[PDB]
Amino acid sequence: GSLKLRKTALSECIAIFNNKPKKAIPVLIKKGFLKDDSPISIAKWLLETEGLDMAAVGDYLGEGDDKNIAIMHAFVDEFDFTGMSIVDALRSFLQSFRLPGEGQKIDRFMLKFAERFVDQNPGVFSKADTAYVLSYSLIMLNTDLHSSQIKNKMSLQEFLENNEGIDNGRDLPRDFLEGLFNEIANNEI
Repeated sequence: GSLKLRKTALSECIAIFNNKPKKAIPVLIKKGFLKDDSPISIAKWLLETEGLDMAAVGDYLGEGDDKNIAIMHAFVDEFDFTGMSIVDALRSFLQSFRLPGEGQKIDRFMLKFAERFVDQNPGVFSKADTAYVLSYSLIMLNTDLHSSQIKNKMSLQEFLENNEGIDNGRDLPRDFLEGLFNEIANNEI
């Protein structure tokens, strides 16, 4: 300093979180920014607070510990997917944190997402498993249309093929899948 910028108390706590998420929880409560360490309290703070590192958040929610799993479930429970297409729901969800690397962690996120989506949109799909597998196909499509340096763009035909049989052992309607394809094509997640 001695006259350099001072950080707010909240900004100091956010810095602690971004360095080590679990260390911030007992500090946020101590300082009154967090009511308690219940899954719902923590999940709400993650979603309400600006300036959190999305990779730090994703890694925290993705930890293979039952308490972190509970927080992640609460995090998904805060989303309102009612009336959204599965693409709009996925966009809202995946733009709020960075998915971790290991497949088993990803699967936890995507299964809970699928369950929440079907709970709030009864009659779109008969089974959460349909929304679950479709979500991976949509993530792959998103990558191949907008991000990939090592694959050509995925065609609509290929996207249809990739989802054969997923509706309780039957194909989804072509028009339904074409709609989702275009949603992804026109606005990257």
